[PDB]
Amino acid sequence: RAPAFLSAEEVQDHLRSSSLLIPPLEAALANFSKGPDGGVMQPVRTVVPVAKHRGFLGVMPAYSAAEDALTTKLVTFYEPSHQASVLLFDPSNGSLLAVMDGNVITAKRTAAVSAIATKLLKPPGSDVLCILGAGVQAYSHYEIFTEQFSFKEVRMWNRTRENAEKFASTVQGDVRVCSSVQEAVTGADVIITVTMATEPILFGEWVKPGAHINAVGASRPDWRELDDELMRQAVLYVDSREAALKESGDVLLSGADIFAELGEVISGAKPAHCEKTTVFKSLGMAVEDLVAAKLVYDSWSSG
Amino acid sequence: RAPAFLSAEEVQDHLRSSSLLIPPLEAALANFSKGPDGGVMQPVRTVVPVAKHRGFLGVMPAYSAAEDALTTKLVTFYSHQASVLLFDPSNGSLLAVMDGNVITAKRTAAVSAIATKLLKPPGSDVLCILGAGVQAYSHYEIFTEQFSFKEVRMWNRTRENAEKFASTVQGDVRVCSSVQEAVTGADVIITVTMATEPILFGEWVKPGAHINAVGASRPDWRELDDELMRQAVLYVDSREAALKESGDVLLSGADIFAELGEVISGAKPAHCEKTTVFKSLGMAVEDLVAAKLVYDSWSS
Ligand SMILES: [K+]
Ligand SMILES: [K+]
Repeated sequence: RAPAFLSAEEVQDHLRSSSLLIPPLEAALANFSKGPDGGVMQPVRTVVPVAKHRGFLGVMPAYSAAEDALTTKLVTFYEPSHQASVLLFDPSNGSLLAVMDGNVITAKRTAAVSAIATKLLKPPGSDVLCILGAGVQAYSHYEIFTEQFSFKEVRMWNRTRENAEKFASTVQGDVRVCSSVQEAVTGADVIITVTMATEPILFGEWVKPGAHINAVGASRPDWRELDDELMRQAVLYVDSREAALKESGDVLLSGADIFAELGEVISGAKPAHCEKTTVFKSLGMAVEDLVAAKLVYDSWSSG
Repeated sequence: RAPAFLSAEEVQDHLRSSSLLIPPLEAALANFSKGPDGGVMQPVRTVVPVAKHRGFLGVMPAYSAAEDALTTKLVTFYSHQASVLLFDPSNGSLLAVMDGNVITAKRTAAVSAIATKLLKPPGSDVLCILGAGVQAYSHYEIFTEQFSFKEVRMWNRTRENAEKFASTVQGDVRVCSSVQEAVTGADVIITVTMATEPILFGEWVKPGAHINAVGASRPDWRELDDELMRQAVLYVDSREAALKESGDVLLSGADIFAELGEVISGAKPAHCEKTTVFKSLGMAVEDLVAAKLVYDSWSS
């Protein structure tokens, strides 16, 4: 029997509520971090180079025993530039139940993991939010952050100012567009770096002590968003230690020590040092995509 | 933006002729065995167990440069259910989601035929099929098309299914009561059984015979005995895959002489006078070739 096909529009209609998405993501992160005691099977991503066209195909299968869900995300990146599809299988008989868009899931799931980390890691008296970058991830983060948290001031810097200005006028609340990374981050309590810089743009010397940084961009071993002082002096949280030590250049080039996985903090195995300067380095994980995709399918197929 | 969805019957409708499928498989096999200069990107398959339901998900992506095609095969083993995704290689765009079962059956049968044209002994008159499932039909269809046998024989663990086969099929098929009766005097043997312990013993095999060993796809299962695996000249589609997945190879300790692609390219000889086994595991680039044929035919 043919699978259902769920377009980007159909996916977004079944993922309007972050409050429905955050809890299973917290469960998934915690379970992943339990490893062999947690029921998640998430093998290393396989990437197949298509050199003749300057492209990559990535494949990210995952199974969650706890939710009883089997998925595979297939993503292509080409120098939209990122295109993703999520496959959802019936875990009891292997049948292919759905092929759905993966871009929306990725935007929403990444923003949601960042919010979870920020809930746990932001300092006392978190009044200022700063966003570095102005693309898809800046929008999805802005959406969930301004609804989950109460910020007095939201600031933005982008490599090209015109795009930050467009962002600012499009979006509902007030956002202060800044001339530099420096101006944007000075006095900021929470920082979101959703950028395509390959060399450090955020320097530890500008960071307010106790600030929390969700570092989302620079998902290659040679690419960095953050300097050595910031990566070495902050308490460093990640989603996956294995993935970070293979894929994150901020981690690898700085030589920084990983304190914990976010899932270890959710489960109580590791403390949330929200008083100290913190970096959450997000790479993304197949089980996060699994969680959102399951949530989309169960919603679509019933209500 | 939405991909095309091709059902099993649509795939079958666009894969009617094996003489269009065989030449690009030959090129793919040779290009895979040439290494990096052959342009084939084929990572080791990723397996995800779902122990709660005693099942597994398998994922096999591939890119071919010669063909300029990009696919991923997703198969659940629990009874194999396969899906093939085909992408626009210049784009990343998902062009099609198609059934993988028909492709699997057609591709495997075509690769056995290629092996058989290269490795069957001189004066090959007798064909023998062990097993009577999906793979037996697809093998029979292409083999009677590609070769002219004086006699075709079959055995299956349940005789009822062997006679049902012999009735459905166009041409005379000798149903045989034992494996031994079926293979003695056989020039070409196809093993596509559900056996997990050796059912074919070297003792019964005519010197020079060619065996296509398609069954026993797990490292703890076998169809053939030690004598056959060690005395035969052993060919495979992929050496890496056989040393990981093939119980007949591992439990015997047999040495692999050549990849089938090396024979096609001229890098290794076809020792067709000697008793030969071709151990077929299946490769992502083999499915990619079939999927590309299908999609281009459908698209036209
Ligand atoms: K903090
Ligand atoms: K032979």
